[PDB]
Amino acid sequence: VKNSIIWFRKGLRLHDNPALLEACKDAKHVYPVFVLDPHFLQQKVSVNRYNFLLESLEDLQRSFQARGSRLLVLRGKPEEVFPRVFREWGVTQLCFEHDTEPYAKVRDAAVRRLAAEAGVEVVTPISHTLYDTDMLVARNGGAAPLTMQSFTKLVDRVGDPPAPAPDPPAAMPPPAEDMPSAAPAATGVPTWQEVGFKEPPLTVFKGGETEALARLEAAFQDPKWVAGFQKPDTDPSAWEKPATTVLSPYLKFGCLSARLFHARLLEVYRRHPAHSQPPVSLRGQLLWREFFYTVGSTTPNFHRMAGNPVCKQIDWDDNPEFLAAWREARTGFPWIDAIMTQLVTWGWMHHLARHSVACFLTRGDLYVSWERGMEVFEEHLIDQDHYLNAANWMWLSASAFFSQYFRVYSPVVFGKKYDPEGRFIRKFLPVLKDMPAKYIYEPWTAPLEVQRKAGCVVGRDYPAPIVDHAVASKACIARMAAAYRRSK
Ligand SMILES: Cc1cc2nc3c(=O)[nH]c(=O)nc-3n(C[C@H](O)[C@H](O)[C@H](O)COP(=O)(O)OP(=O)(O)OC[C@H]3O[C@@H](n4cnc5c(N)ncnc54)[C@H](O)[C@@H]3O)c2cc1C
Ligand SMILES: [Cl-]
Repeated sequence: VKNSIIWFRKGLRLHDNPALLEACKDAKHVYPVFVLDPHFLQQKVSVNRYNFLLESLEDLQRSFQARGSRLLVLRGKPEEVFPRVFREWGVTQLCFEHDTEPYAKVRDAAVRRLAAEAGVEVVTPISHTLYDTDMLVARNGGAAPLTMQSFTKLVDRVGDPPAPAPDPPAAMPPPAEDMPSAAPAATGVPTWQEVGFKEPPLTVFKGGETEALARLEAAFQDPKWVAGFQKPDTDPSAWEKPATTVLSPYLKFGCLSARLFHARLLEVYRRHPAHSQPPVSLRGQLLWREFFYTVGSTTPNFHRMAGNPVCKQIDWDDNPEFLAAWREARTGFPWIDAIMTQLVTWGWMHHLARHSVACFLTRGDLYVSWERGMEVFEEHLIDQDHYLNAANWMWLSASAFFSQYFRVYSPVVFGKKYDPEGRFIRKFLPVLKDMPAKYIYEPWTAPLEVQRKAGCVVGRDYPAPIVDHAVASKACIARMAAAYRRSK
């Protein structure tokens, strides 16, 4: 008989899941498993993203119960849990979605060896990315493209991505009862207070495949907005109704299928001939994700500066004071401090909002390494993706892909062109709520008489700007110009 396990790591969804489909076929029992490490908070992880995963597990649990099944959240390390349940459950097949992250390769290669000794067939279809990334590299001549222009020419030569896999059956083969390691008391979906966190999450985006599909249909309700989407023209200050899809946390965890997203976009494009093209279109946004996955999975030390052959070696400053002020949203620039407050409360910011704080920390003002800023985003971003966070931090620091280090965003003017009244600043920095709009971006320029009436005296309620932007930017550009010469 066939008893199989569908191991969830990414791909927390039932739609477009070829690993689930293979696990249920001709199977008498199916064991849906997520492997949790209860000592994860003991070694980095804000409660905003960890609860987003827990909410995603509760969504899989309810979807499995409605099909006569149950989600099994096992505790411990994978290599120490699977050899036990392989024999206990009589497993003959193990299926999980292929991942290309560094820890994933060394982890899944060990689980494959443990399954081989147990006589367990391993099936690992590709469904997290649009394409087989190793196939794109093979078709390009054995090397990943380093420009988006060439990458777009490659995927259009390859053709369309595979269509989304059909939905699973209405009822699924259930796990065998009275199995000890599958007891409900030891295989439940925990909450955030149970895993060590002591402060509740404040993010407004709830996890789960159902929330992913609900936000998907929300974006596609205006088909002309989807067809004419241009990423650089979106508004970073819009928070009540974000100017972009806000599907990044659901794509990172696999709550939403990228191949379903791409398939729905083509349906619109076929009925809208003047639709936008890459790299500014919505489809182009998915190809940016596919671009960085293709390069990141083929570049050693892609998350570091040293040993990274694609990254430029720049003499960044070791400045804890500048990092601590930038990390704690006390820079003195309301536009920057507000985006860093949205980071720690929501775990998500608009793409150009991340441009402002990444440029300010790296090549624009403080000249701190992008690795330090990536570590901060890794803690708070609910969409933190190993290959996307690193690639865009290297982009913004002009260390890879992007080299126009003369383009420096102003922490004063960049937000003014979208939000002159500064409602984005007043929302996330309520201390500046009563400041007139003339000084909302430069409160230190307000007269003392006005600062006292707003309840916001600079230096007492809101800090003074840590640096003069005109002085700091002129120094960073010169240091980058020296580095870009030293780099030959
Ligand atoms: C410093 C910095 C760090 C970043 N770290 C991450 C990260 O860890 N995880 C992450 O998902 N994105 C990251 N990005 C990219 C980008 O800011 C977000 O992907 C985007 O803002 C998410 O909003 P959205 O889902 O509405 O995107 P949309 O504009 O609606 O795009 C849809 C999808 O396309 C993908 N996408 C969009 N822009 C990019 C991009 N520039 N690079 C790669 N994929 C993209 C995402 O999967 C996103 O869900 C980072 C950007 C910066 C500047
Ligand atoms: Cl600007």
